[PDB]
Amino acid sequence: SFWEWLNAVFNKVDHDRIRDVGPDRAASEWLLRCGAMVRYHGQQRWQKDYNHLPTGPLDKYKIQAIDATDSCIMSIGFDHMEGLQYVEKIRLCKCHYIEDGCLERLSQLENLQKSMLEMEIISCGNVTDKGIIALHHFRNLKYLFLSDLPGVKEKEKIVQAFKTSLPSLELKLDLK
Ligand SMILES: [Mg+2]
Repeated sequence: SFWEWLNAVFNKVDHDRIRDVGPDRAASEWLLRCGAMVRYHGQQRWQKDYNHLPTGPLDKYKIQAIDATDSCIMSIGFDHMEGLQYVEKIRLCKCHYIEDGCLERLSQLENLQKSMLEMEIISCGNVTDKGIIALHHFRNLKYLFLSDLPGVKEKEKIVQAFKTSLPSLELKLDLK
């Protein structure tokens, strides 16, 4: 379908673009065009409107935080994350296209494993226990907030999983 193609092309990585402007800028473009926001290291204010992204020095701005709320990001769009070195915070909220496979894909990016400190996943209806468990690879994670994830059926086992795998993790659960 047309809408399927559209979502796919919103997400697809253009490697030429990564070459031309660097990973952080290319990923900023992906996020904003898909209804997400980013905040750079060194900045208080967030980037929220695509057309207002900095023109700036080549590859100077580095993503520190991502807030994807009511966003169409999914699956291979996360390949934009591969070259990002400094991402510390990610919120996924009302991301209706995200699945366990998205979280798996994220969890396997070594660059994110090294940097990630805080994650929030809220009202993403497809996400299950499998996808949450994958996040244990984010070995430096200090805070994880899960809310309104109807696919997460075994919260107690998640609590115990993280207790051993990430003993210093602050886990906040707003789950039925
Ligand atoms: Mg948004």
